[PDB]
Amino acid sequence: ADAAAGAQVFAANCAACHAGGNNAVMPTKTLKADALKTYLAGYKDGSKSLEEAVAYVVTNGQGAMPAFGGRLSDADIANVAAYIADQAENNKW
Ligand code: HEC
Repeated sequence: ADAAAGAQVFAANCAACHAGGNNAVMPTKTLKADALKTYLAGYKDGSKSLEEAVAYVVTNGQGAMPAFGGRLSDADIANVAAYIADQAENNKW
């Protein structure tokens, strides 16, 4: 999906909890490449791509993280997932 478009999604929906690609609530579970491969469901076990796994967690929530399905458009979810994947894989946080 569109990483560049996802940056704005992120700014509007995700930065209060994940500023800097970090995690204010659960500090180990950051959006950096190493943490994502350790902790993010689906991605960590090899059964999902990073982008899909981010799309899933955004849509459905996890633990303390709210769900965004029904709050964000399908494109917005897809694009923010692409932004996370791009930031992480390219070490841009
Ligand atoms: C605070 C109220 C949050 C908001 C808003 C968003 N996220 Fe979040 N996220 C939060 C927590 C507490 C966690 C940990 C969940 C757990 O495993 O217990 C997460 C996790 C993620 C992850 C996985 C990180 C990892 O496992 O290392 C991703 C990819 C993620 N969050 C992305 C994300 C996006 C893109 C958001 C805006 C749409 C967003 N989160 C909101 C807390 C909060």
